[PDB]
Amino acid sequence: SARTTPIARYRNIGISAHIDAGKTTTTERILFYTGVNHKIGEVHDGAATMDWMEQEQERGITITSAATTAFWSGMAKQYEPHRINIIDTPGHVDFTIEVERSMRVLDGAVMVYCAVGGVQPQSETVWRQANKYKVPRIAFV
RNA sequence: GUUUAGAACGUCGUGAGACAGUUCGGUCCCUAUCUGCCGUGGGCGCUGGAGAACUGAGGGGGGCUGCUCCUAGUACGAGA
Ligand SMILES: Nc1nc2c(ncn2[C@@H]2O[C@H](COP(=O)(O)OP(=O)(O)OP(=O)(O)O)[C@@H](O)[C@H]2O)c(=O)[nH]1
Ligand SMILES: [Mg+2]
Ligand SMILES: [Mg+2]
Ligand SMILES: [Mg+2]
Ligand SMILES: [Mg+2]
Ligand SMILES: [Mg+2]
Ligand SMILES: [Mg+2]
Repeated sequence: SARTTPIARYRNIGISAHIDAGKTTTTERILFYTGVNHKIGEVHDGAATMDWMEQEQERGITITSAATTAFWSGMAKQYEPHRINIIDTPGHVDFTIEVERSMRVLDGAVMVYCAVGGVQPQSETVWRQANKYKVPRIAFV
């Protein structure tokens, strides 16, 4: 019953953005690259793993906050396998509670942004929710 | 179906009968002369006669559209 991964190698990251900014797409790609999934499933095809719930495969949105983990070592494997507990949160204003609950406990965040339209009405809302809890965040255009 | 002759009901009439009342049953002919049209030939013409290949003035035919997929979850839209 020893420590499998050192606690310094943990990353409690999570995704928050405006609707259709590409949160679920990034997580799907992560899982695939890290080896958790064996295929890439698109969200508008209903085949993304993070949108597990029906009315999420049908409508094409994310409603709940689903938490998974993965092991990433770097491109050229520059470090030991770090464990990332990535969390995909919905970007809609109808589910702001699903961001705040997930950003209560996240150690790090990353604010993904659409390149053609950068800062959208819900981009500012998840930014204020993140700085409420003083979360250190990155940005992925 | 309606629009003959048979019969019956309801109704009307003393009655024969009658009802845009309703019921059952009840003969639909024509070998195409002309025009028209569809085809298919004969004659003559086109200026010596003939065999072929053509040009195109003109005429006719034809012209319908669904559903998916890509563009693209792109434009628009806070979102949907
Ligand atoms: N051209 C292009 N389309 C992308 C890209 N990333 C995502 N999309 C499309 O945008 C939609 C994905 O947006 P999502 O990330 O699934 O929605 P979300 O950001 O996870 O957040 P919620 O809607 O609240 O659940 C799909 O149609 C994607 O194919 C990209 O990098 N380039
Ligand atoms: Mg858009
Ligand atoms: Mg959508
Ligand atoms: Mg999503
Ligand atoms: Mg005549
Ligand atoms: Mg013509
Ligand atoms: Mg599409």
